[PDB]
Amino acid sequence: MQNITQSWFVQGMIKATTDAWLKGWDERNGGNLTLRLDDADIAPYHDNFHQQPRYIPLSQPMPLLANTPFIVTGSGKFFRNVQLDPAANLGIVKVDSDGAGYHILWGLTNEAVPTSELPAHFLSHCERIKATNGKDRVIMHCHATNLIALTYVLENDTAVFTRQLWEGSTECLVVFPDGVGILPWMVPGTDAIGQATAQEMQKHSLVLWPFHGVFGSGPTLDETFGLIDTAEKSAQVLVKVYSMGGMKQTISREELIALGKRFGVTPLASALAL
Amino acid sequence: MQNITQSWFVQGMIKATTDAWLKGWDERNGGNLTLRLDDADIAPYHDNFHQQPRYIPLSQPMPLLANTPFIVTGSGKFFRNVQLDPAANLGIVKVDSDGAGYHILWGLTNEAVPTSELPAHFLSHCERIKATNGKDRVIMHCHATNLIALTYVLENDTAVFTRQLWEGSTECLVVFPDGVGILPWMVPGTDAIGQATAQEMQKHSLVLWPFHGVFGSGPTLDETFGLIDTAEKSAQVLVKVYSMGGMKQTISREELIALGKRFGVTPLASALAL
Amino acid sequence: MQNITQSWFVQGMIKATTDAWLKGWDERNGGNLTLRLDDADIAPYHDNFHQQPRYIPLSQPMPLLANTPFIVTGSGKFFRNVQLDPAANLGIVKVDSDGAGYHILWGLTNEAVPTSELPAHFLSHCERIKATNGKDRVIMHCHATNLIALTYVLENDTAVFTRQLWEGSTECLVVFPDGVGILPWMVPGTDAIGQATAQEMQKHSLVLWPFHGVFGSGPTLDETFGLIDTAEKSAQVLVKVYSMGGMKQTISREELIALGKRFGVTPLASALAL
Amino acid sequence: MQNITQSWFVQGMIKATTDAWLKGWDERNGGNLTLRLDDADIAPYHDNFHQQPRYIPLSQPMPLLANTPFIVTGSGKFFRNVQLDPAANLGIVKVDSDGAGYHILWGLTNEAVPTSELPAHFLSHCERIKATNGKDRVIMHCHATNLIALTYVLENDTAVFTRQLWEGSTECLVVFPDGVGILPWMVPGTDAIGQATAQEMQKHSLVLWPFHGVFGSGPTLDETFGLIDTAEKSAQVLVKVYSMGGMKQTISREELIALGKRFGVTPLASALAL
Ligand SMILES: O=C(CO)CO
Ligand SMILES: O=C(CO)CO
Ligand SMILES: O=C(CO)CO
Ligand SMILES: O=C(CO)CO
Ligand SMILES: [Zn+2]
Ligand SMILES: [Zn+2]
Ligand SMILES: [Zn+2]
Ligand SMILES: [Zn+2]
Repeated sequence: MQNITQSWFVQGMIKATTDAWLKGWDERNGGNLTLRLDDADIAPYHDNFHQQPRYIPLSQPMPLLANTPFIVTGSGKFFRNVQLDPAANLGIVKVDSDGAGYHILWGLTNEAVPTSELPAHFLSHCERIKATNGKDRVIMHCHATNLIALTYVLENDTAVFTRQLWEGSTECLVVFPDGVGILPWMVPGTDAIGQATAQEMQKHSLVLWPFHGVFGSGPTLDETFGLIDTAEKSAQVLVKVYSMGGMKQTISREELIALGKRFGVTPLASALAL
Repeated sequence: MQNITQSWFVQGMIKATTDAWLKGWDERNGGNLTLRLDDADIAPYHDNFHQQPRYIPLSQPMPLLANTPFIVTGSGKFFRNVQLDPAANLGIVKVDSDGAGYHILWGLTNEAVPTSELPAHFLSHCERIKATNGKDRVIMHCHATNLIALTYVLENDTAVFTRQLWEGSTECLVVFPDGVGILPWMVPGTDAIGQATAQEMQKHSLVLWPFHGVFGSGPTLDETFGLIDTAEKSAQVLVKVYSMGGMKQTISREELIALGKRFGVTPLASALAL
Repeated sequence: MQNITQSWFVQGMIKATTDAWLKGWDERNGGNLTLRLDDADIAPYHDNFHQQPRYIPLSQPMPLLANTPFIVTGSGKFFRNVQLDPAANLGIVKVDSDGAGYHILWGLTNEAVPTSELPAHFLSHCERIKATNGKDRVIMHCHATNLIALTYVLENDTAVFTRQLWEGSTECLVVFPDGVGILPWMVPGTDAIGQATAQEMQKHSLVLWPFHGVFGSGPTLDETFGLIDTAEKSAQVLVKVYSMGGMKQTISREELIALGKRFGVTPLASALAL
Repeated sequence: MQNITQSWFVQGMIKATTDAWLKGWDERNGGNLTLRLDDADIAPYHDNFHQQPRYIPLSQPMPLLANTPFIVTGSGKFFRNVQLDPAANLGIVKVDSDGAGYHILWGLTNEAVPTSELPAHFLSHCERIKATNGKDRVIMHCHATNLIALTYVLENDTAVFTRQLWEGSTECLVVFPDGVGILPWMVPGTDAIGQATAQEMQKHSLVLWPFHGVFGSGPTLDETFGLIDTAEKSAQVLVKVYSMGGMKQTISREELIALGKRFGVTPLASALAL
């Protein structure tokens, strides 16, 4: 088969990271992205793999991910550079049979390793697999500018934040009816923040890290990017509105309820009750 | 003739959707676009059509559109992706002889269907055909950021909104002398919102959906995109001005009247009277 | 010689208009650009000229421009499209021997004509030729967003506007020491506004049209684009500062004087006196 | 070896300047960039050098830079144009054996000379070489929009400015734990401002020029660009927050301390003490 660089998943990783770079969401090495693949996706490209894949342990056992391949962004790597050198900035890893570690089948050249937020990513994948019966396959983190700004001015509360974001663009309730979870500020790159994020992922597809950024989950790269882009678009609208003195009118509870009924989604109750 | 992908209309659809994506007006699947063609436009490309075009009924009879071909964006499709796979994200449809349904002559692969706002689009085309003696051929919907923000702060009234937009850039009165209609918030994707939009299209080339976006109509893709871009540019200026404490000076009624006289347009009376 | 489309001047016109489109300064047909050439620039491309160049009269005699060639943008044409079809959107014109009209040597296909602001352009070229002993060769008009916004909030006065723009970026006084002239609002596309603009051009390289845009003059496309980009950058900074409650500190008169002395420019006295 | 235009350093200079142009940080000739190379980097490209390299003296002796090659942007040159003509807009210079002047080995065609901020650049390189034991190799200056805006509203004090920037994005303390030095406004392009900047560079990797821009230092083009992009991203967030009425919550001192401990950096004490 064609070279792996031309595969749908490598090309998709390039598109998502490049698009996020262009959005201004990924300065420096900010942000990280992981996509769960199937063996059938990568098997045809066996000739492109490293002859002797490097092994690295996980920070904690993840048996649910045993034998599972992922394509991931690297630690310290810049989203802006992914398009310039995919193999340097991305890696395909396959988790071993006990979920204790993984082999780097392709990429992450020059002793690069996967993103330092691997705990947040892999733990969230585990919870999203459970919550969606295996449908979700992507965890994306970026420094979405307006969402970040809003964490300094809105109450850092799931119901309040969710409700404002729903109000900021009509489509929002349909795209994220489960709302947006928000953690307290925590030191990034740790097992603790990864575990805290994964817990929020049990109930929400979006999780905010105050004064830092956002994590999103979805079935495909486009749907996950689109989820974040939707929330960030609403946030952009809100920042403008708040800068102009606040809402004089907005989407009402009754309107949100009608919207949910039409699209067959049940809105997060706490956000709806406000 | 060359492949249909290289046709002026497919290329035009790619340009408009890509440009709107770059403007930040079309996150996820937000927005939709339809362009009315003539049989002579598509006839030369018969060899590129599906051998057995799929049939889909319309939600209501539209006899005015009998036998009329259109190129359209697909339901759930992303403007960002149109350039990557035109046939997946766009379709050429031809309405049948009673205006009861249409055949998908080209595109909308993998069981895709036209935009879920087809009622708003096709009903608006009908009213614009009548209002412009067949000159208007495009209906475009996008999530124009500043216009959306303004719907939370300005009175959601045709005269007031029109007047502010005219004031926000000198060219506005010349580009949309009929003004901007504004609906109450409504659940999107319905026959009701489509009908409500089409009614506003009888009197205006621009219609706002509060907390959602805008619909525009025009004779060509460029003129329709340009119409929306003009209104959105004015809105962008207004958001800046309002964020700085409001207008200390602006275009006066007398100036708007002089402008209308020079360019041979009659400004919407209600907006002028303010 | 190579085809005229590959000439430095056609390529330069494409670059400037495309760059301005990307800046968000030229929605629809907003903006226009004219560049004065020498016969030696176009003579080598005689084979690319129309066999029978169209003649169009000027609105008033301009003997100073007798026998002078220019490359210009067309009326109703979009800056966004120049790169797609240079010959459709641009034209090379040569003013006749009495300065009464011009022939369209190249471009402006399908009966297109030069920009409707030709009076403002050609009259300003005349005054800039006189004011700079023939050094200035470009007149550029665009809808620079932040400058437009500022015309609704700052006093529409040359000294005040100049002084704020100088304060908004250190380089400004060096780039436009003569300041920025500001007209009262006037109906665009007329001989009157053209004449009023040209009068301001006797004393300034930048002229603002309130609630509309800006005109700049310079020796080359890059220097003229750069002049406007500098003023617009300062305006962008100012809009942010004003939105944050205003200046707590800024560049002082004494600092501006020192800056002028170092760079060998004499700052507009009225703006300096504030 | 391949042509020097395809070298990692010429390509890197093109990427950094083009990226900064796209960010809106380098209107006109604003900004300048210098990268310290090793002889081994340029030696393979000897065939591409000027046959008779031009000599230019430095404004003051810099013996620490004796025999050192650099690639630099030119005086009056536009970042936007670097990609179009690298040899016109960039030059490779090699400082002579007493650090009294340099030869232009490549580029800076048509009598171009290095940036007029060469004193700030070369003096800062000297201090950064000392401060980082030769690890830092880049000095970058740009007109970062939000940082500039903040200099009109925040106290122009190292501790205060540093602390706000740390608060504006979690990563900031990790990326610039030494903080951001801020000079008083000074006339640019002088030995004095160069010396003042270099002094600040002894203690900080970022230095602000009020009402003007920023200087950054780092080991590579990407790390230095990323440093500035990080500070500017935080500034962008802050401008939004301040425009919305200010922080209701933010990163606390205790959180910053925990962050520093985790990442093994010691935060600038004065900024932490606030
Ligand atoms: O975004 C990150 C990459 O540095 C970490 O949270
Ligand atoms: O914009 C839309 C596409 O989801 C619908 O109004
Ligand atoms: O900008 C213009 C083009 O329509 C006119 O002033
Ligand atoms: O940015 C500069 C280039 O003009 C100088 O400080
Ligand atoms: Zn992060
Ligand atoms: Zn919509
Ligand atoms: Zn104009
Ligand atoms: Zn500078």
